[PDB]
Amino acid sequence: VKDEIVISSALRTPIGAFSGTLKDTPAAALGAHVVKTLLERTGLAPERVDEVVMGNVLQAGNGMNVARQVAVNGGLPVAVPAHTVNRVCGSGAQAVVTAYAQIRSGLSNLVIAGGVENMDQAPYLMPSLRHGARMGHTQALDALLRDGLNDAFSDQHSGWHTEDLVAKYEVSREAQDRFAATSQQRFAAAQAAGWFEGEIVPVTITTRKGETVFAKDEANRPDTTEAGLAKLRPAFRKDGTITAGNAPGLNAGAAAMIVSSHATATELGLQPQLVIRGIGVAAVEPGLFGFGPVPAIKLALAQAQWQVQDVDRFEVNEAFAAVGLVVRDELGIAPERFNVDGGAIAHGHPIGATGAILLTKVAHALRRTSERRAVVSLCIGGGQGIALALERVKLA
Amino acid sequence: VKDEIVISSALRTPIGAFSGTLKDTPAAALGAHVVKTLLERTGLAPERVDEVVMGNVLQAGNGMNVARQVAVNGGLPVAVPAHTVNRVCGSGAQAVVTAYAQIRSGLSNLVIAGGVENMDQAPYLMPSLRHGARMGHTQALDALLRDGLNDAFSDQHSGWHTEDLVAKYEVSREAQDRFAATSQQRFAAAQAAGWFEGEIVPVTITTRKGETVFAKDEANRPDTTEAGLAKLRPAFRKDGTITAGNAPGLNAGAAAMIVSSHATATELGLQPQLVIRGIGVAAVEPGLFGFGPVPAIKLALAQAQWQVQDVDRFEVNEAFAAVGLVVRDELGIAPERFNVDGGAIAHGHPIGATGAILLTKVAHALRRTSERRAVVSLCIGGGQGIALALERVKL
Amino acid sequence: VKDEIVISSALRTPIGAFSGTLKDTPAAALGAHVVKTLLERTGLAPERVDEVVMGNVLQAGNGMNVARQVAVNGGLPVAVPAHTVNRVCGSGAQAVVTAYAQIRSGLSNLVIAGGVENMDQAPYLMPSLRHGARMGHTQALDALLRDGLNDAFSDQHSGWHTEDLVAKYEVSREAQDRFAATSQQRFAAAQAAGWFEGEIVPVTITTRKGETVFAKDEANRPDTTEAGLAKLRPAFRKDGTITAGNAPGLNAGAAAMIVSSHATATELGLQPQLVIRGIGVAAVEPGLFGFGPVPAIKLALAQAQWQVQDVDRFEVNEAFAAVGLVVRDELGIAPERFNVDGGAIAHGHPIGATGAILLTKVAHALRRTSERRAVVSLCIGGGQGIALALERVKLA
Amino acid sequence: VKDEIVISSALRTPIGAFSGTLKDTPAAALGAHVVKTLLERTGLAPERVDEVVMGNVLQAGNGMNVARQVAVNGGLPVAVPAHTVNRVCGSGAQAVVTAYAQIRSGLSNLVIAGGVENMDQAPYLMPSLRHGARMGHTQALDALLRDGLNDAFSDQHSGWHTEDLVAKYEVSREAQDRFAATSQQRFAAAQAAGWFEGEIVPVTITTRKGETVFAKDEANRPDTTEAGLAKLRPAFRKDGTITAGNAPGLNAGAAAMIVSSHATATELGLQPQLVIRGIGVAAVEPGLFGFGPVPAIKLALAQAQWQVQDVDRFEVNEAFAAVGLVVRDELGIAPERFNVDGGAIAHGHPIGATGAILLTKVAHALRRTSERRAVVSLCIGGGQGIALALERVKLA
Ligand SMILES: */C=C\C#CC#C/C=C/C[C@@H](O)[C@H](O)CCCCC(=O)O
Ligand SMILES: */C=C\C#CC#C/C=C/C[C@@H](O)[C@H](O)CCCCC(=O)O
Ligand SMILES: */C=C\C#CC#C/C=C/C[C@@H](O)[C@H](O)CCCCC(=O)O
Ligand SMILES: */C=C\C#CC#C/C=C/C[C@@H](O)[C@H](O)CCCCC(=O)O
Repeated sequence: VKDEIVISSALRTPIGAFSGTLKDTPAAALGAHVVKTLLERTGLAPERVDEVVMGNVLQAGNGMNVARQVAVNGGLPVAVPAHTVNRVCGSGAQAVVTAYAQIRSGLSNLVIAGGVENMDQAPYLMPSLRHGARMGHTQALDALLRDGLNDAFSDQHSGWHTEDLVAKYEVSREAQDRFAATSQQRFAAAQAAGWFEGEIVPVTITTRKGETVFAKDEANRPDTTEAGLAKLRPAFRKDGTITAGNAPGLNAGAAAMIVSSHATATELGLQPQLVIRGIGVAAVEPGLFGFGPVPAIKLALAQAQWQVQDVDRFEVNEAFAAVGLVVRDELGIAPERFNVDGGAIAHGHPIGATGAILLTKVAHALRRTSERRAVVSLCIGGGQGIALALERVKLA
Repeated sequence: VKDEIVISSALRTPIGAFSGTLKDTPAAALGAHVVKTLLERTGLAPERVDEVVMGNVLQAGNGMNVARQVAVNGGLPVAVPAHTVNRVCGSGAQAVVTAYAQIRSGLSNLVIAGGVENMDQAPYLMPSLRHGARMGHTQALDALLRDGLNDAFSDQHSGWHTEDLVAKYEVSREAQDRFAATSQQRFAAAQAAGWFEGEIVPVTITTRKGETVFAKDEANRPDTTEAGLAKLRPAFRKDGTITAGNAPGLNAGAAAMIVSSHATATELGLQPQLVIRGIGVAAVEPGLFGFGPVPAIKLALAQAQWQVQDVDRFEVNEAFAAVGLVVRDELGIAPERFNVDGGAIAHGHPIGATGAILLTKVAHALRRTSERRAVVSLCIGGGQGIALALERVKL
Repeated sequence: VKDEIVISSALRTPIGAFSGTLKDTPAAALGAHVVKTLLERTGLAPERVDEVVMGNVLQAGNGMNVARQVAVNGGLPVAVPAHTVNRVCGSGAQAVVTAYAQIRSGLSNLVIAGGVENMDQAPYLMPSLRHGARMGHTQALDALLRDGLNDAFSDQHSGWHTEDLVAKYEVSREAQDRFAATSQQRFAAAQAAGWFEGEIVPVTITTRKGETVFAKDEANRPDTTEAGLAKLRPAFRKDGTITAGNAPGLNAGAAAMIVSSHATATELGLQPQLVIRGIGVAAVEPGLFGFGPVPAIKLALAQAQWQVQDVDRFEVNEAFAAVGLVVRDELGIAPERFNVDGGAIAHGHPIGATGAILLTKVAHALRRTSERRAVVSLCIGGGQGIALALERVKLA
Repeated sequence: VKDEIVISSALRTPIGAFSGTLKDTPAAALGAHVVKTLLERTGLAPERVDEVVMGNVLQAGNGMNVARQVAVNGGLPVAVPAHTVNRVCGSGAQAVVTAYAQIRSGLSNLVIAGGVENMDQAPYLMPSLRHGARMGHTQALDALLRDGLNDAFSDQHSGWHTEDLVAKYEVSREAQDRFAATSQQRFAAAQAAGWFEGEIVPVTITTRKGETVFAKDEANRPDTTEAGLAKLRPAFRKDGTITAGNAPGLNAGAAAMIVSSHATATELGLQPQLVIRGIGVAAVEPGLFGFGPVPAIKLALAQAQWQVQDVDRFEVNEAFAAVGLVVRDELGIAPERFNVDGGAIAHGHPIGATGAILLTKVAHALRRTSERRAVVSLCIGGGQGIALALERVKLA
């Protein structure tokens, strides 16, 4: 058990809205700020960090190796190596899985793992500029669609594919809007109660006329109602059910945490928040966007030797309200135990950071509630799912 | 021995030149072709593949998750998960290290790992197109520079930084050109002897006029001489030493291999080529581009409990001739044991595939020569190094 | 006197600000709207229009032959030919000079002449996209700079060259700012008195949420003060004097008028506004941006057999406050007779339309004041000037 | 005879192929070279040049006022004014008409008129780059299509519209290919006989390894046969008749000449080549691309008091073989008098220069053959036509 792998000091920036407060702040700078703050608050000797692993999906234009920028600009010694992982919308949780594997295999003793993303900062791409278009009009591609949200096999948006999940599982528009309004209401009430203050580190943004201290999530809509959501038009198919109100936005943020054995965390005076009891990574047909969390959660629960009913809360990414409903109802999870404090429809989905954001949220929620067992899971894009089974570590 | 981690069936495409035969073939398609060929030749049951891990540096414009495209278009079942790693010029070796860690930690039993890159296919980037340039001229950035070759902290080319390595270690232009000419001569003789045929899988490219069967490396320059290299102008600093002739090109290629325990490989009827005996990952100041292999090799050798003199061959990426000379000389390696069959100055440096290409090269060279111990190492970009200590597995 | 060449029915749109009300309305559409309104108000038989000539500088992206689009989309019969002229910032006056030449040479009897511009609608240019950039970063050029405001020989902005005019004529910063503040004051007072209502035709702009009727100039800055202008930084040279406050903006608009002999105008029931008594086109060194009006005015006055002191008002384009001061003081024009109702620093400089706008302003101002003699003149860019000497025609 | 308007010293570059020898040489540099050579060969006193007028269609990216660049870099004194005209594919002939109107109206006494174009050098346009694309892919437009070859009302290529002319006049594919093969054969034989050497001025192109002297037209295909043309696929409509072999290419070149009264040319020691006896400019429905030369020719002939049978040769631009056939057969012109030495299918169509190239060709051909009367005409784009009726002037 001393060899159990634990997460300590999980922290996140607030999440920016599209064209919002973080629109001019690169993803790697958001990560560097979290890492700098984590080092400050823990007092961890920076030389005890063996590697930095960061998730980031839209690497275009972010410069050589985002994770190395996070590490060096986060103030770690230049001797700390770093690399960037991409499992699309699961990347921030993949970074933690990568850290687990490096610790259990003996390659590292302590890793800073997390993820970063800023969708406004994703550039446009000009595939014909290197060797020429020659004659005739040519296209400039939005990288957030080409590398992040469109399926690589069909070139259709993930939301377009999710309409086929909607049809297969008969998920009504009204159920999606009810779930979305509930996510907004749960999130706003938790935010108002101060429940996210412990996990959020403020970022100071410098502008022309001055400075903004960005300290609280800004992308949520607390006035959302089922009635207002029913006014909206479908976003991905003319006859569809998915709208801008029952899907997350295009967001920016970062989160990071310390991954180590429990023995190492105790030795260094850290306070572990969660032990990783199981990991699942699964894949399905790419067109079946949204279902991957079901087999991945089953794998993670098998490794943990837990059943669904043993779990106090599930935190499953709300890539679309439809995905949350399908996963919840396929696994038979109680609605009061699913995305308890709201999810990405409210707070935003900064794709390569969201898995780390969900781990951070669970670390702090279990501390507050004294719940013992949680599962974090995300659909990937391209037909994959990732899940972690997590248990609270008591305060020593 | 059961749980030693081994590499089996390492294979690679030939390496394309800049603006060359592979210029219209995406990196993910190159990887898919190697993986399809690997599955066909080994007869490995596709359901035994637990994950595909691919290195790729210039992910811009390649579509969602290059590794998943490699896996699915390589013909693996959609149930095989996949993810893409980026440790810059070490990414293809990082994929193998990631596979090692997944197997030793129990997350996987068998992984297909490798790397892919196509520098011609890297797009240009327009940072001001989303929200507008408003007024005044604006820049379109070459992604291969912004995301691959320029340092992220200084925005200078890696070759500009390597001039400071050259100055610190007093690496003469004459020695850089001697090393580059030797790499071309060694590679040309090995290619003519057929020494790369076993590791290469041909790729058929469909063009306007018909089909080209691309079957052998095309980027080397057998016309290279030291006298010719001495005439070239410096590429990165006015009074510099690094030129287009003592640096590799901007290349395309892919390589992949099976990583598993030795017991799993024997059970499934594979023929292991190499056992991973040590892994080193190190970092230094970003400005000291090129030195990273020295500490990384020392880490890998310490894990293997080998000394430099025990190693039959070192395969260290020739990111510039100057880097090869510094690493060789600082570790005291004999020149006949350093990049024995030539290196990237001759064959090319498709950045995210090169580490997997070098592992492939060593797997086949140790089989041919019966040498026992090798080290593969690459500098990263950004001040890092990766190294693996590798031992031949008998037939 | 029957064969004298006259201007009738001069009209203009209001002038839009940069990123303002006309930002989505192409220059050719602005011209079409003026031409359609001119035809409706005059009742001119459309078959009597022999040609349409329009000035336009930033032709990039406007589609084949802007003048033909203005004519056809303005409702003229397809049998009316049309062509587009470019003498940079003098293009809208050049269109009238071209019309004069076609009528006096017998090629035409009646021409609709004017100019159009919309600086927001100027695209960016990618010179390397056709045949490729190959390797290394490449530039996307702002067409308004490449084709409109930068000198073609030096690639420096016209405002950079004007700093040498400032140094040659010892034009103080304080005098430039006084001239700019006075232009704003004169314009704001004339606008409030209703003096621009007769020349302006409103344009209705359709948007997502509805419609805007754009009916009055929007680019002026009536709360400009000399003290506020003194705080601004130089725009073109570190140690310069020209700023954003003593130069016009980047504007959009159109203007058009009928040009014919006097006999033809009377025959067709038009009411001539001005007779063209002299035309001057001159050129000087490109680096001497701003001086061209001086020799051009002298040529136009020589043709008209007038002296400077015979002229009731000069309307000289305020490309920069410094140009207005140099031209006024070199010719010895009384300040109360120079840009009497304000100029482009206040109302805007939609480059290819401005010459037609100034002719329109003078036609209406002389009608209102009963002044007899005026001169319109503009510097061009590239070291040229254009001028017309104009006399009021009494009502029939 | 005194005040008749004459053309002297007409000269042209050779015409470059698309992606050919002139691909790196701006249009304005081609014109400056012709003007410099014209001044050197005639010995004309540069102070006697009153204006430079140049046609140019694809002005995007060519810098401020192409005609002023031609004049200044051609070595004329900076005191010579200049402006650029755009009547699409008739621009180079429009520059001569503009010069005629300025001389007859008394604005000028001697003008250098011509046209320039380089289609390789036309840039791509990015309409969304100024104010952003926000989200989603966006288009980069080829300026040669947007501003030169596509109709401004339909956005279809001029060749697509010409398929309707083909259908209206029942112009068979076999006839189009016969006309195109004959144009190639006539051009190749005339070129081999040396008949274009007198009008061409060589251009020296500086390249990597050294210098190329470009001295002869390169875009023609002397091996063209009717049987080879029959194999080609239609270029503009799937069921079409127009192919890359019965249409011109995308070419580069320049041409210029001196325009003055006959008395002025004699006074200055020039040798007039042609007198302008009639000018016609006509317009028709835009969709009837290609028919415009018919009414324009009729107007020019009426001005000259000539009929078709009085004309020794017609030089009508081969915008497509179909256009040449329709114009020839509607006017009843003898086939051996229509495009006698070949036309643009063979030599190329550098759009803004072609009208000036055709005038140059006729000036030299009439001198060689002692023919007396010729007509030059071009379709415009957008449903217009321009024509000039021209008579040889004897040597003094
Ligand atoms: C791994 C994968 C995934 C995914 C996803 C998703 C979310 C899509 C929402 C996005 O399309 C949203 O509707 C955009 C609204 C932007 C509106 C604006 O321009 O402000
Ligand atoms: C991880 C890092 C790295 C690195 C490196 C490198 C190689 C650079 C060589 C490249 O600059 C080469 O000189 C380009 C020549 C291209 C010439 C052409 O346009 O054909
Ligand atoms: C023929 C020639 C000319 C000319 C001229 C001019 C005016 C230049 C003013 C322009 O540079 C102005 O300062 C631009 C301000 C725009 C600020 C914004 O982004 O809103
Ligand atoms: C004013 C008007 C007009 C016109 C016109 C025209 C000519 C079009 C020929 C062009 O479309 C040709 O097909 C282009 C071939 C280029 C092929 C290549 O890429 O090399």
